[PDB]
Amino acid sequence: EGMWLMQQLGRKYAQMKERGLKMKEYDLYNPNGTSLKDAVVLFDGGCTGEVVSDRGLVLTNHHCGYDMIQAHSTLEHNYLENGFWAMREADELPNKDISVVFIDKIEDVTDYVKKELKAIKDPNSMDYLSPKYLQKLADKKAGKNFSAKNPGLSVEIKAFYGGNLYLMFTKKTYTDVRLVGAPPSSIGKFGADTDNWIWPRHTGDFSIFRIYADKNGNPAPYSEDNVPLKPKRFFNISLGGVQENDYAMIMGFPGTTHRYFTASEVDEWKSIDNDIRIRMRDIRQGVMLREMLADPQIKIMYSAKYAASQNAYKRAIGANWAIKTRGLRQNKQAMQDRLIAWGAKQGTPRYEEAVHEIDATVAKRADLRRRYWMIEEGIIRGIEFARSPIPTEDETKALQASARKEAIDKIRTRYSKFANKDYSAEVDKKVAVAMLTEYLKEIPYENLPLHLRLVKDRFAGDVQAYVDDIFARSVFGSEAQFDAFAAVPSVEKLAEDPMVLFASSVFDEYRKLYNELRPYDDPILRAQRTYIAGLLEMDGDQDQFPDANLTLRFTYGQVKGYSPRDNVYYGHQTTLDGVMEKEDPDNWEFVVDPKLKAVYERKDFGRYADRSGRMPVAFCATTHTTGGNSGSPVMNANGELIGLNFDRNWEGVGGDIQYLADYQRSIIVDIRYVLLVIDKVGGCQRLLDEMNIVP
Amino acid sequence: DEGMWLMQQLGRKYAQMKERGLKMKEYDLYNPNGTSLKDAVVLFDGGCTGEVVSDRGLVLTNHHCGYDMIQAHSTLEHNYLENGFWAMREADELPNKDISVVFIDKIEDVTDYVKKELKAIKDPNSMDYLSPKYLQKLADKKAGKNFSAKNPGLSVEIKAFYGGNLYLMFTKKTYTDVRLVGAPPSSIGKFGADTDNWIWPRHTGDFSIFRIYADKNGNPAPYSEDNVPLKPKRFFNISLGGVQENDYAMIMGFPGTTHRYFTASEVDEWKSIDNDIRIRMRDIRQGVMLREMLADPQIKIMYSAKYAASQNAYKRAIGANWAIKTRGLRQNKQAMQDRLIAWGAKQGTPRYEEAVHEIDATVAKRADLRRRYWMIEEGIIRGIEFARSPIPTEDETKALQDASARKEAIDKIRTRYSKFANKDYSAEVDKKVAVAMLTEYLKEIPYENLPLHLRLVKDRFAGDVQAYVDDIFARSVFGSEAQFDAFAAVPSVEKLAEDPMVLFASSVFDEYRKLYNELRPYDDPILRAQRTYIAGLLEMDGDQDQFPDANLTLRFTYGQVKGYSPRDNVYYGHQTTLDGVMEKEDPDNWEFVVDPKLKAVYERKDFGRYADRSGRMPVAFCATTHTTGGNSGSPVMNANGELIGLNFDRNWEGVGGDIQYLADYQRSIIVDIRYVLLVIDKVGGCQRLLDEMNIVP
Ligand SMILES: [Cl-]
Ligand SMILES: [Cl-]
Ligand SMILES: [Cl-]
Repeated sequence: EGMWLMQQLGRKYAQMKERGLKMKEYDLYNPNGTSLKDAVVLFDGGCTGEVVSDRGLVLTNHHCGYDMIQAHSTLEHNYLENGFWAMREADELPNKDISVVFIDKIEDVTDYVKKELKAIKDPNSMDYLSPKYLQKLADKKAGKNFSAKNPGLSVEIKAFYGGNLYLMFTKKTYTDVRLVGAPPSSIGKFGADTDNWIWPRHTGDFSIFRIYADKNGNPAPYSEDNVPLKPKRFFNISLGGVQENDYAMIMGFPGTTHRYFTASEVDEWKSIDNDIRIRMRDIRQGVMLREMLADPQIKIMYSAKYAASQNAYKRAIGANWAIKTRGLRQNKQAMQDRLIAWGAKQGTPRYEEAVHEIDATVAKRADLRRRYWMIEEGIIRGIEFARSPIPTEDETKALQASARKEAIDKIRTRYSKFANKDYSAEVDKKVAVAMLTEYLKEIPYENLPLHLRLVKDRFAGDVQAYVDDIFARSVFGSEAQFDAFAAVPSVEKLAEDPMVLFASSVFDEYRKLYNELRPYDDPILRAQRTYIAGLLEMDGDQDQFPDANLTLRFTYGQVKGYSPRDNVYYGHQTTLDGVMEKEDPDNWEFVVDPKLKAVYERKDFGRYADRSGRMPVAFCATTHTTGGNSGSPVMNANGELIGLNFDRNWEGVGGDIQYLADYQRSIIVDIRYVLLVIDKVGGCQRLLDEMNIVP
Repeated sequence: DEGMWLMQQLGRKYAQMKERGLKMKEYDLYNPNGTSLKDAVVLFDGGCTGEVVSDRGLVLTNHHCGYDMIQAHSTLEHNYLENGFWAMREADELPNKDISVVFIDKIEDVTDYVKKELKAIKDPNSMDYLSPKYLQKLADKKAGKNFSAKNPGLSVEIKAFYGGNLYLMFTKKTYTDVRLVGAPPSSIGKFGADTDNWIWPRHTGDFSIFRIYADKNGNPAPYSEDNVPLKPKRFFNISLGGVQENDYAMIMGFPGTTHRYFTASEVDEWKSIDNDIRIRMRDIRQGVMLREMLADPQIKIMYSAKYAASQNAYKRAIGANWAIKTRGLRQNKQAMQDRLIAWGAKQGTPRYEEAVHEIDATVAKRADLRRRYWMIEEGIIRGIEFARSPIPTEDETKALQDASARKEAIDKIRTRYSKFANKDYSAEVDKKVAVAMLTEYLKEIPYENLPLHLRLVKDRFAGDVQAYVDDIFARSVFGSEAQFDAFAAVPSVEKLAEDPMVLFASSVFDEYRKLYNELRPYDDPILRAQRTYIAGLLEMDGDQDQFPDANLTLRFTYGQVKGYSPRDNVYYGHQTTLDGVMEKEDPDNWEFVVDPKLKAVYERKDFGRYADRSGRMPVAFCATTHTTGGNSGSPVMNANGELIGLNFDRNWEGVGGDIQYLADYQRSIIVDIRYVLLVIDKVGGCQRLLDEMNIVP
């Protein structure tokens, strides 16, 4: 069920052994020695990766290395669709702005931090959650010259359990991380967006990097003189495969969970956050898809923006499915009723008062939060011309020296970014008319961004006329209209420009609401510190995990499918047969790499096929994962690598609030399929020879 | 492969059926000289199957089989189709006009008799051996003069089987007083509506209840208040034992058509002409229609039925093409015919090879015409509503060119215009369908082969399909009400003769009939060659492990209650539950609304003896029986011959099964008799129906 601190491995090891863990506790995590933990990295700030050779080879997801593959892709060498295989170390490609982070040491500093916080005075100081304050405390504990005396090392303190527990991490950061290997996009992103959040899955979602360092294996920025890192620990690769019910475990960096939501917060998340996102994105996506299906040129222009909107749309459909069908609200009521009853028995009313502060804060902000999500989904991300240019002060002064031309030239640049290759004013007008029609139905006049009152006042409720007028009269309405402005620019034109006044007033309302709502965060944070303290004192720090906060966690469970619905079973394992049956040459998302087809047709699976002679692609597990777990190593009972986490099924997204044992799975690319693609598709034998592959 | 067997073939099959789990004795299932379970099976209303389930003539069939009857008794006041219908007394059971139920009283092999008669050959290429007229003449001859009057309610029919190598005479007993007794609400009877058609898993309670009435003697009689329920020879016992994975199941009913003896060439033709054209042309039409329906709620209401009617055979063609591509249908027919050619050479009889060569050469020869025929039928005849706009008759053109016969000919033409341009017709939607269909049609059909009027697109309108179509509606008498009324006020023959919509409809129907007439001569040589082909197959492999094509005659099929894997890592089980109904519930989608009395039953777990051992409420199951169109309403029997369900659908993955049974994909979709009884009991509250049935533990 949980995402456990490395500190909590002692407490869980017995349970883990019962479930079939075979390795010694300290080979998995040793607080004062080298352990398997030392082979796990935070990859590029948002993913997990793992070291898989004694020359610093790193596996992570294809979607995690996507930006680095694309940044090295040209018309000449298109690595994004052809894939990339460095045939010698010297051909591995440097990456600007990349990091991998090792967790060198972890320390409980809870008492240290609570001692320091007693120098407060102000009882509702938010210093106990402030990264600046906790960094001051980290530096004090580490030393004034720590990073100078310990090259490559830094320290960080983070709050857990709502501020009831503090850990200090000693981190080692490398920034010379080179692209070694990537499958073609047809494999790395086979389902593309259609199979996002979907099990069964057939995606070979991996890419390969290498950590470089100085002659001593100490971090250094890119240099021709850097050499592969010789790490203290790397994963062995298993070719023994998985069977239904096999023990599996993951280490990685889950981003965020909401395991201590009150019932009132579940209702809020459903009825404001989720319902508004779902309603507004469905309107936006409906207009966009009509327009994409009618015009192939609009399809090419709007396809990335359509997919970008669909991704969190799907997550929200999945979350609301959990709220409706798995009793998330009811289970949090039960949790808080049980605490309140226990606090009544003990004669301590602070737990009931804490739950009541949370309910009262949620109820008080309901209207503001609804108006925020309506403007953010409806307009800020719903309407492209919400993000049209707004003149700075350094521009309006300059228009009224003769650096008039500098101001125009800056605004021109911003206009061209807004009205770029992928912008259609006609599509944006149709989307705007549909989104504004919904917004104006849901937000009363007295709550409208100032400019949107003109719909009632000037335009007699005609949303189409209001939108038509914004584009007819705006200097950003068309290239011709801007060039007329740029020739005879006056500050009076800009100050009265309908698109500028639109963009200004919707962004004013958005910030006004943001600023009104941020105060309501703190009483909930403070009440949560007391709430979670009560939950742990009542039920113990043993069957209820601290919310994810982008720190190293382990999770364990089994290779197991699930039943999505009556009379339907999804198994634990997909095969290359599943790729071939999805092949559709005319649908760019489901194209199959010819070498991979050939490999399938000729059953050229070598040592990577299963018992049956069938070629595995992916499996799913009852491990507890969330965003941040993307490139996480999946381990054997023996701690050998059996795959790479890359997704989770939509039925499981509500698992950030309440783990769903019968529906929530981690979606994992089989390491056997990873090696097959390297070997038979990449022809990159040196990478196989460099890894340690166990019979 | 796994078959639709003649009742005659039960003898030679019984042993295999027994080792598959059949317990009941052979002559309790079918006895040619006595009462058997065969006597409880009816052809329901010409197309469906039903079964007698009481000694007071109660009949079960599907909801979709009893739909029109349920609807014809529905008003705003008592909407039976929405709320269901539960006659609390026999007297309250509603008569239906134009209904029948046909019992198969006797079946007889008359092969020798028909072959003896056929020898009075003039022409050796005579198609009389398949002519229903000629076989009716041979049946009347054999049955006797005035058999009609000498045995009221009885009738005789001879049918050809195995391409004219086997003939059966059927004695049929027909009842026409068949009363509506019971129906679930539409929300149960067609729960998935069209979304779940051809879909497993399936959660539809597809049943309705009738009663056969007769005279005092239990002889057939038209409706009269004097008629009394039929006391039948035989009815089904109902089982509450239920089903488990791998249980024996069998079906009897009236499968309509199969093509089990297609050559490889005929499979290629079916795929590349019939199915690819229907798929391509209906995808164009459905695409335009859906965009118009989604943009305008009024068009949605107007075009919903037309959209749905287009989709049914669309989905079938997609399933059928999937089987051809993925299940080796073409390769298996090629192997079957290569087998017979090999055996033929060793017998020193080349006529088998000559017969397959005749079919291949005929299929090859007619390819171009048949492509043109499907293109115009799918593209225009079916594709474009204004293809079926009024055409003035010979006698209406004639009558318009000195009397008050003029106001007669104009009123005939107004009724046909009003029928075409009815409350569901949008000229604007039709113009957009027509532009897309004609563009595809004109791409595929060269100028030389176009209906004469479609030549104007090139010659008059410089290739502008939109202009051509705009012009038809602008200037045509039937382009709008105003334009017709203007014509009706001052009608000329010369107006109609040059009307562009008339010339279009006329022109496309001319070409449709020309292609049909050119294609007909190719049927006969394939039919005679098929007589020889199937003759050879029977002689080579025996009348044992290859069944005759369906031909709407009574057949039995057996297999097991078993799910299947549609694709990698996906398994569908053998049994759906009421839980699956609740999972699909969607109050804002008329297809997936859940009856409140049924939701309460689920919530209270009020299932009585109808729930399975685990206390789950079963809804539907699926079996490896071999069914097709015509098997709707068919009784599904236990190993002991007790009713365990009603067949009601088949999964899309199994539609290629009309050419080649597909053991790992093809399933009969069956409503669980336990769910039928639950719905009668706890939704209809119609206890008298339960007491009238014979229910075994
Ligand atoms: Cl290291
Ligand atoms: Cl011969
Ligand atoms: Cl099969």
